[PDB]
Amino acid sequence: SDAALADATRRELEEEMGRSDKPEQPTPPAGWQVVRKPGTCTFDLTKSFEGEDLVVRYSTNQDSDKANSHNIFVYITQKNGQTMQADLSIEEGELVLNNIRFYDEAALAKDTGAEAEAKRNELYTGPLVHELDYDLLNCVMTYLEKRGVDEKLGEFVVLYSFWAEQQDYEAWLTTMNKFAS
Amino acid sequence: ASDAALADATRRELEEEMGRSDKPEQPTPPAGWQVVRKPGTCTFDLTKSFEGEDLVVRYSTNQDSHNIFVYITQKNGQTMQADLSIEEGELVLNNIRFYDEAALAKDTGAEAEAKRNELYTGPLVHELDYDLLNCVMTYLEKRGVDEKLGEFVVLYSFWAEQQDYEAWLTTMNKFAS
Amino acid sequence: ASDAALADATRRELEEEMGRSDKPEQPTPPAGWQVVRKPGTCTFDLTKSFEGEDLVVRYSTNQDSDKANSHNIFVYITQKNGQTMQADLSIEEGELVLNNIRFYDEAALAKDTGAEAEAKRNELYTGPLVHELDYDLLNCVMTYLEKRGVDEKLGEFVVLYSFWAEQQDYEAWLTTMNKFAS
Repeated sequence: SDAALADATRRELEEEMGRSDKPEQPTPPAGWQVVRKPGTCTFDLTKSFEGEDLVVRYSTNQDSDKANSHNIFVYITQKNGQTMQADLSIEEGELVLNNIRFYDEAALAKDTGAEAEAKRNELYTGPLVHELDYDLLNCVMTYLEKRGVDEKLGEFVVLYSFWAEQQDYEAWLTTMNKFAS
Repeated sequence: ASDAALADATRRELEEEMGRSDKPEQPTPPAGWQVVRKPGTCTFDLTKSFEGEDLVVRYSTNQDSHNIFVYITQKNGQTMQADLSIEEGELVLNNIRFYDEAALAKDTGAEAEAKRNELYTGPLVHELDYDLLNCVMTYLEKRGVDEKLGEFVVLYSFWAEQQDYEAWLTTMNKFAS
Repeated sequence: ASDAALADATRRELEEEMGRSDKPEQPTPPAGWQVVRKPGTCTFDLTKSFEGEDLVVRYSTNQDSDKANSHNIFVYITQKNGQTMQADLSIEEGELVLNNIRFYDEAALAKDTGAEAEAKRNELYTGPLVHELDYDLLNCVMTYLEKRGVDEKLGEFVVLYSFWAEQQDYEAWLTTMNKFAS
């Protein structure tokens, strides 16, 4: 259809494929296994810890609002199903805790369904974390840090995202070029 | 197994909450209104009948990083939904809409919400003819949806939020030991 | 009775509205497009074919409490094999502004309504940030959309149709509240 759009996308593809400074895929930290949820931009870091199942979830999708936004959702599940969820953002290489809540069953915490989110929306989301004592919140940070949820992992998530966004952008340019053919 | 420093900090925090003498007390609702939570949630419904109509003032007791939804159902099924904000003890009408049946209106759940987002949400209440706006507010105040109710909802949600926070520390404590 | 004064109030407003001679006229859609309402809703699809492609421009005549100035549209371009581009644009000052471009392997994945359909899309790659794209590429996308009838004339239609449809729903709303008060 549009020769001009095919040319613009072709050149961009050529610019990207020829770069000598594309983001390098980072190496995950010790103990964690990266598992992309099939077909999506969602990834689950996982590992066991003293009988607990740990999951660190994050999307490589970019938010058109806060471009520097790098949110993560960490789930810590006990043998009886009791799960803690901690929401953190990665801001200037540091982890910032934004929410802490609990669920009776692991499945309801990690389910990606719309009806599951609606279930979770009804429950108690926890207190306003930015209004908690330094001692309590700092202990929660250390508790997470000892389990591997630390600044090195935040760095990995950010570097992995830059890398994945680059590959997806290349795929996006290819598809756009196909549409302009 | 777990982490003792967090067990102690949550324990210390629990001691401080249970030792307070300035904690919010559970207020009582205005006459007729039956307070009933949805099992295992922070959603609360104040229900009662009024001249054949089934009323429901719904609010959540969770905080965001005070709003109510008033459902008025006719015997036919016709349901009005009034979204109100509790500013300084007083009420501010923000939205008015309608549904053929009470199910679609009150139904929580993702799919029910999606259907609602597709339907006409109503005119902008602020642009409405002021004589009609008066009459709707009178219409609501007659059914007990007034500044006395907006007062309860506020005080009640403070109370429920203290309870959930205490259970949250108990849960987190149990979690770290 | 208070619910009797509401009846009189809605009845007076309906009479008022029904007797106006300055109400919004329903606009005429640009060439090729067909207007089709999603039954019972404020969602509308403008459909048309162009060089084997199935085009859909989707919008709602509902207005946001705060955003009573912007009009969002979702443009779908579906190929023969089902692969579908979605372009999100806003209409501001009679000007089309491009806010997002993304692709899907299948048409239903892109265009299905519902909570679950949205949630599935929420997990997929939504495309790059449009602000960070080069002028050349983004300008060529705008032209590409323009060739297909997605231009300022289409935007003006949507704006005009929203004003008209909003008046119609308000009138139905007055009747329904009046019924409620009767």
